Amino acid sequence: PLHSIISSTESVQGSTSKHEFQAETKKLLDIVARSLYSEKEVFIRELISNASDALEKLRHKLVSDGQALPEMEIHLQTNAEKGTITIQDTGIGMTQEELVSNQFGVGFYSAFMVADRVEVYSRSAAPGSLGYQWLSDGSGVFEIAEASGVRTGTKIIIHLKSDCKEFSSEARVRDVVTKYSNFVSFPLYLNGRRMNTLQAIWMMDPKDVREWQHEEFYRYVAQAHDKPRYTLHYKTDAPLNIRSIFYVPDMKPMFDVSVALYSRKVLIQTKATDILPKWLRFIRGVVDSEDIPQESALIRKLRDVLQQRLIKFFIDQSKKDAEKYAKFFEDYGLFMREGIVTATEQEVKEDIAKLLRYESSALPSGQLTSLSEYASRMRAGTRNIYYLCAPNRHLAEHSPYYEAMKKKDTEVLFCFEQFDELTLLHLREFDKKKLISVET
Ligand SMILES: COc1ccc2cn(C(=O)c3cc(C(=O)n4cc5cccc(F)c5c4)ccc3O)cc2c1
Ligand SMILES: COc1ccc2cn(C(=O)c3cc(C(=O)n4cc5cccc(F)c5c4)ccc3O)cc2c1
Repeated sequence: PLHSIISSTESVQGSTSKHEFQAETKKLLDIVARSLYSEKEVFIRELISNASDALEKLRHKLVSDGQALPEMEIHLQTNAEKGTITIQDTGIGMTQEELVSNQFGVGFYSAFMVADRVEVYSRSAAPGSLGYQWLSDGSGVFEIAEASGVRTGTKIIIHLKSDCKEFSSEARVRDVVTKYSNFVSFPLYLNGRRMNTLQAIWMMDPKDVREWQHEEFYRYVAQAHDKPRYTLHYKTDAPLNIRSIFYVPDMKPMFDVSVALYSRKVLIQTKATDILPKWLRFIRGVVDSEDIPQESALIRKLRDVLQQRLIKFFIDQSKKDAEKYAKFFEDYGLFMREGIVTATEQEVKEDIAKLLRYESSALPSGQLTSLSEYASRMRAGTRNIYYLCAPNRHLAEHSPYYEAMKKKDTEVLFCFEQFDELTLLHLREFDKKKLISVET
């Protein structure tokens, strides 16, 4: 059966009171009316986001009391024969003061992007609150009147413009909801039918997400069938709001030609390249930041924060399980080398270089060392990092130049990957120590 709450229960006994929009609001309404910039479908995800916020505010306050929880739901209704789309939620609602004084910005301008007029009913969840009707056609006036039959929460009826009638088709609205609003955290219904929505596990505290939940989400966001070999659930609130999960696949890398971008569980970009550095394009997963608006200073800042955190994560993994990290470096190490070569900043080159692992003349065959570990073994008076590129360890060890160096205890990195020469040429130095090939 169907489950709908939207219907014409409201009535207004008296006359409305007329108010004039304040000057800046009127100016923004003028921009909307004249704007041809028309990613028009966005109003739906903003209204759903505001409904979700209103529901959470109610739920938290009732839980802070001993109070039972009512039905907390978001409903959409389309009406083709009347050219409307309606959203209604059973959240905290608005007082008359807020309807006159006042998120209320974002829901407002995008509604008037698609509306000839907007008809709102709201009733605060506070006990003894009255219901109100708010009306505007986007001119400099709005109307408010006390209304009977308003359900606690907020209902917004958008009377669509003649060129926006597509949003009174159920199938069109269904697709918009699924595209941008699939992870809304309260039950969502369209025309009485429950929408298939998913759990935004990146918002949970990382200690609460189980491996089976990560495996299901990884397979979903990567459209994969393996499991992730690594999982980084990164939550921070400074300098930026970040709720993110990053996976690296169990399978090897073609992946050589990403990460979805959200803002409080609202999709911004399905496949947001530019959010990670190019060399991290093998990462799958999701990044959610409240701080999001396009080659902005903010995106650059988020990218640099995430790069540092992922490098730290991989360093941490090498300490937790060196054998698993060595396999990761074997499988994904060409991305690290690419990043060193293409990086502009020396500090970024050296940060990525902390992930490189090489054999060494000082270690058993097959055992790997990092550049930092090599540096900690350098003997006083010797101030450079020496390496030798060769096809295998036997050929490196029988270099006449290495053999001579053995006499004075100098460690030499043994590098067997064909792109090691270019990587270490471009790195040039590490921790103020020049990288020098022992053969020219
Ligand atoms: C904690 O944050 C809170 C705290 C309390 C909150 C109450 N809220 C609402 O009652 C509400 C507002 C919208 C909305 O987008 N608009 C846009 C309008 C334009 C003109 C006139 C209007 F009445 C409009 C409303 C949609 C659904 C909602 O439930 C949201 C909240 C969010
Ligand atoms: C172990 O410590 C040492 C100590 C000394 C070392 C010298 N080493 C050399 O490889 C070397 C270079 C040259 C030279 O003049 N070259 C090499 C060129 C290659 C390309 C283009 C050019 F123009 C070149 C000019 C001559 C003899 C050499 O043995 C490794 C060393 C290692």
